[PDB]
Amino acid sequence: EKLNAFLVHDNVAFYQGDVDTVVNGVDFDFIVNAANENLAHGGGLAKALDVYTKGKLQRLSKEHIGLAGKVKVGTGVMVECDSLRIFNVVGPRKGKHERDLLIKAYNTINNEQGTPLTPILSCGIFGIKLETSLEVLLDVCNTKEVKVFVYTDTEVCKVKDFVSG
Repeated sequence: EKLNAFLVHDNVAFYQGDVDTVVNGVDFDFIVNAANENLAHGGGLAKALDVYTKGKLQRLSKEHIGLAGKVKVGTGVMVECDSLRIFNVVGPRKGKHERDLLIKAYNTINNEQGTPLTPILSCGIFGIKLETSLEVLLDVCNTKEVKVFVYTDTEVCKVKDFVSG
């Protein structure tokens, strides 16, 4: 792959980039979308993925939602957008049962066949601390190779500090 990982920790490798950068720079089988229950890709990573796919992600998501209804928290829906397979995983919001649902969401990713390229779930609007989510990620995803990406230099620093500090 063209993009070098900034850190490899046993079976987990960490990358920095926007969607263009990681999709074109990293060798993976599917990319994880940090989706909401409506698969309504209105902001953040989900918007950037839809933009990358020229709206195909949102159209196929709409077709799924129209038939199946809302996606359950902790579960995923795979959508194939030309050569890019996008696994839409719904992480929990901050709240009492957040850990159990993060464990479920990360197991969903870990159990889906192939090498994932995944964000750290439930950051940003969902309100869960990066390091809290990352701990669950590393605890669950402890066998097959899993690739993790972040966007900003501050996120990179927090990852390095958590794992290596």
